[PDB]
Amino acid sequence: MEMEKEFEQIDKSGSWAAIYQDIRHEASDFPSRVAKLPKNKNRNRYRDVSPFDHSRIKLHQEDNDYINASLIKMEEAQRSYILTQGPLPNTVGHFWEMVWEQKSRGVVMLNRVMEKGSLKCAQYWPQKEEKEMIFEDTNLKLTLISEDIKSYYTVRQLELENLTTQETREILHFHYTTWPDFGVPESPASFLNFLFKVRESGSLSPEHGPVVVHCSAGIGRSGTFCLADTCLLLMDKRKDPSSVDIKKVLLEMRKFRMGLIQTADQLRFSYLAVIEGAKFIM
Ligand SMILES: OCc1ccccc1N1CCOCC1
Repeated sequence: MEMEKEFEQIDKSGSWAAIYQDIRHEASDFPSRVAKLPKNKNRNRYRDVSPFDHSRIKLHQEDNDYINASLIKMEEAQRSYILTQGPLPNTVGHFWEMVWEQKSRGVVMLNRVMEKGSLKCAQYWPQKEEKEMIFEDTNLKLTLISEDIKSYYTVRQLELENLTTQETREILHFHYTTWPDFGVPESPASFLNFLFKVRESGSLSPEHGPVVVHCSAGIGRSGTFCLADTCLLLMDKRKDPSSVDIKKVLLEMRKFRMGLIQTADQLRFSYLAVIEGAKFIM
């Protein structure tokens, strides 16, 4: 079926939970043996969210190459994304090592450091120009260059330096600051505006390594971001945009990381975002 009218048909029939459970039943199951090794317990935020072995990002290190991060490679859309958990106190250096090694231009953050009164990820970037951060375990230096605070999101320019080679690179930090503590946003308008700002920066384009996207677990809000982006790109590329099947695209992405889209409300919000976004594109 088309999307907008499939949408109204699920709303009128109140069957979002049944649609979402079908997705969960059909989703791929692949091994994640490296994630579950005992030496990696303090590298995982949640015991039930792990990268598959076949798609995990490897750190360029001979001691321990593990990080909770996955490469989502979308062949028809010609887009790639790295989805990862919010960094932990003992993985902030690994996180920036990955950004460096994978040649990423942008980092997309969809959570606040504290939500619901608890810590959802480490404070992994510097908050003042004159107070830079040094990650001694991976030999990197990170400096805040500039910050632009808007009503729904903040954009930061950061300098990452590889202290072994003295090479430097500019990294863009795109921080969506207004996702509610509970539920999903009422309107997708600010989320779409944010997606378009990431696109306009070049961070999603083939001349750079894949964008790094995270929330707390790296599957819920993060899944919504890449699902909406890929669906809108396919609607631009194809002769028949009504052929784009958002449930099929989501199942394709779940071949590369488990659990993408965590609730039926996130599934409905993804439909809403793609539907509204397709009208603005034209
Ligand atoms: O002072 C912050 C800092 C500087 C350099 C390297 C690591 C850190 N931490 C680690 C713990 O999590 C917060 C960042």
